[PDB]
Amino acid sequence: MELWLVRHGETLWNREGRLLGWTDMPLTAEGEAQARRLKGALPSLPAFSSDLLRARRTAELAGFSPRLYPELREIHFGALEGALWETLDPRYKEALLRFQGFHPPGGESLSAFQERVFRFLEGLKAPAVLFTHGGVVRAVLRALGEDGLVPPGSAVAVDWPRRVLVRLALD
Repeated sequence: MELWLVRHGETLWNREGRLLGWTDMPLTAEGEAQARRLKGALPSLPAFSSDLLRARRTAELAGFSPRLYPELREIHFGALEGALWETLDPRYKEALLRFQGFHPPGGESLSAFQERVFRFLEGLKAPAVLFTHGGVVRAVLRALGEDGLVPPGSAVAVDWPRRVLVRLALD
């Protein structure tokens, strides 16, 4: 199934390097710029989006009117929301780097996050554009055997659940 996953435009915590999950941070001016550049670069297909502001706003500026789904939200970092990556305990850094065995207090475990994301994708019966988050794109890319790191405001097209089709980044 052809699915286009879009990582929302940048927020302040991107350059600040803070874990951004359910904290509802808005897009920065540049984030909105990145969003607008996406208009015309993404296929005209049904759209779905995380209900978090940064995702919804990216979808809007990109020219879409998505149906909202909390299932497309970034992982919930719990007590680690807002924590600087730099000062993150090595045990957490390792879990996030290896993408396994991560369960922050008051947050969501990586395994539960993957289950949530993959169940949502499984329900898509036709090609669509998904406005979501870095961790969601990473979960999908990693499950397809590839590095899941993509720039804010960029997109990836995949043939789910088989392979990555293309990675799109604009300047």
